[PDB]
Formats: sequence, structure tokens, C-alpha cells
Amino acid sequence: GTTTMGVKLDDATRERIKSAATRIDRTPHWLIKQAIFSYLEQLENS
Amino acid sequence: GTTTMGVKLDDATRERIKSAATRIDRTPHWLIKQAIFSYLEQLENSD
Repeated sequence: GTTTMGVKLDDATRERIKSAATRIDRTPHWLIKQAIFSYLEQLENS
Repeated sequence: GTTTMGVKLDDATRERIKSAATRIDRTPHWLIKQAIFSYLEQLENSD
């Protein structure tokens, strides 16, 4: 029960993700999932 | 330019995104992008 979804991002955003992930010793993939869970927690909380 | 990167999501996460996106009149793709923007801003800001 796992699927790969494509997210279309401009190069500026991609580079922001890469830089941020490295700083926190994470992969860009982790960073995106963390982003998703954080935003979902904020929407679902209400 | 533009790049497409694959995010590996389990079905529970995929359905949560779909449900929440519909509730806010958006697509799952938009929601993921918004999540990214919001998280990056919080990550980049000085406290």
C-alpha cells in the first residue's frame, strides 16, 4: 500500500528543499513528507 | 525551469491528502505544494 506521486516544482523550490534537507541531515523526500504531515495535522486539527 | 519529483506515499497518507484537499476546494497536488511552501518558510525563518 505505497504509491509514488509526482510533484511538479520549479527549480528555485527544488533548490530550497535540497538546501534545507541537507542542513537538518535529512533527504528531500523526508522533508516533503514532514511538510505534508505538518500541514495535514494543521488542517485535520480543525 | 521545472522538475517533477516522485513522493512515495502510503495509502493512508494519500487518502488523508485527498480528503483534506477536497475540504479546502483544492487538488492533492496543490495541497502538497502548499505544505512544502509553508514548511520551508517556517524552516528558513529566524526565531
